[PDB]
Amino acid sequence: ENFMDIECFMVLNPSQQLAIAVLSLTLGTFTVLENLLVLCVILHSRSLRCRPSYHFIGSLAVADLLGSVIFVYSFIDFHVFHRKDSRNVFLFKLGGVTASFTASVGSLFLAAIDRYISIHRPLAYKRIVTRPKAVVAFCLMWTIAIVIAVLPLLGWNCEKLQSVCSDIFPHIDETYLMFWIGVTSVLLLFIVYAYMYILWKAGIDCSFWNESYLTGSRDERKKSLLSKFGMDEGVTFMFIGRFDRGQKGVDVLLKAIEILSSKKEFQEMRFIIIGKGDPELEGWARSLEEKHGNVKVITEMLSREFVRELYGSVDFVIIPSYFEPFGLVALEAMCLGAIPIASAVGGLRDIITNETGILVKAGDPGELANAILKALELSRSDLSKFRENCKKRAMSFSDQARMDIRLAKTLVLILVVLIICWGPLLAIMVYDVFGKMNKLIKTVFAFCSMLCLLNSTVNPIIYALRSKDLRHAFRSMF
Ligand SMILES: C[C@H](NC(=O)C(C)(C)Oc1ccc(C(F)(F)F)cn1)[C@@H](Cc1ccc(Cl)cc1)c1cccc(C#N)c1
Repeated sequence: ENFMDIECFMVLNPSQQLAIAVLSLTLGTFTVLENLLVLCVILHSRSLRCRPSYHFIGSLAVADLLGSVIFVYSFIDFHVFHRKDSRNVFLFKLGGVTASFTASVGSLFLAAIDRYISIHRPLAYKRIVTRPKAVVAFCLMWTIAIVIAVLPLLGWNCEKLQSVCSDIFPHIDETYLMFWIGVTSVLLLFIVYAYMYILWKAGIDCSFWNESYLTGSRDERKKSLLSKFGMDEGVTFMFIGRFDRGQKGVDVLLKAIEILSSKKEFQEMRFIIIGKGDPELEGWARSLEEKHGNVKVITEMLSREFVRELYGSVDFVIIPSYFEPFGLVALEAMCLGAIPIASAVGGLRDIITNETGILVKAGDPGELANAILKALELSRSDLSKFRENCKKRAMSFSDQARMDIRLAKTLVLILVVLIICWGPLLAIMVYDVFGKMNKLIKTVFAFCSMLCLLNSTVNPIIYALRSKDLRHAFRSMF
């Protein structure tokens, strides 16, 4: 019942032991060293240590140290001095490794929130994820992890319970594992949805959402567009988005157009409503079209390059959202000098300032209907400054997001590697508890074990490869 006995898992040559013993210490010590080094680096760096976005690195590196140091201690403690492990020492050793894995998952979860918020709320992030808060998140996350890991030492082992002990690990209760694997498994799933959501929905293409693809005068482009829809020249508001309830507020906008409809000012305005969803709001929106010929609806799926021609041409872009994950429409629109009239939600709060657009109360056709009116009076002066102000700000945001989406991808990589190393092993462990174990499989377990250590090796290296800032902070020493 000794920890890290490869021998209950397979019989070895003296050669293979020799080989393994050498790959083990040399790798183990190596992996201990580089993860120390990672720590000694971020802790000497003012920049790194107490920046929230890089807090997971410090957390992974104690996570990788915890397991690697326990690998190498346990190995020495067994194979060199031949001390043998009591229940509680064994359990403390295993508690060390689970704790490390939990904390790894803990760190990617807390990082994944850090990334969402950094892109969801680019300004407000800096006051939402603050240094003291960041630390308290990590401490809690670590104490939970440590707490879950010590449970077997307080009696949730199979010994103090007398319940079926696992085939795989001595001194431990099988369904305690299931708890521990399940917590971590589901939490992995949410971390993956999370990162995926961020990566499919976040940011824009600054190579494509760019004024420079358009030739001419805005006026000329506007007039040409407007005649393509057989309307005369007139202030042109665009909506593009899902037709739906309580999400992208085309229902709010269709209310606002009926408010204005009677006004004299309305005949001065032009509405281009683009999108699809509810058959009802389409029915409604189509009726407003056949009612007024200064309204124009498009459910026909539209060319992205045309949507850029639109952003390039219309005066205002109307974003009546109840919810806006990453404010893409706004950012694209403004990049091309469309001034945004938008609900004051998510990042729209951070993005639109008083010198770049108009904000309203979500859900309110009256606050919108007036916005539009203020926007039609605003358009009696010149809007060049506004569209210019819009362009840069959006650029700034677009870039910041490109940075923060990069740090996100690093963490996806770190995740993918982490699922890869540990994925097989937990599958096997679940497989072990449930069902029946083999004696081949028992070996590919022991083999897969080492990928736990391997993961701890490669994490420091991709920090190194993937973040200049880590790299530069390390050169600050020598
Ligand atoms: C490599 C360890 N595997 C084993 O102890 C078993 C499963 C007996 O197989 C082996 C396989 C190889 C070795 C050897 F000789 F290379 F060190 C020792 N044991 C594994 C055991 C393990 C325990 C708990 C979890 Cl959740 C995962 C793996 C472990 C031990 C200590 C630190 C880390 C890390 N990072 C990983």
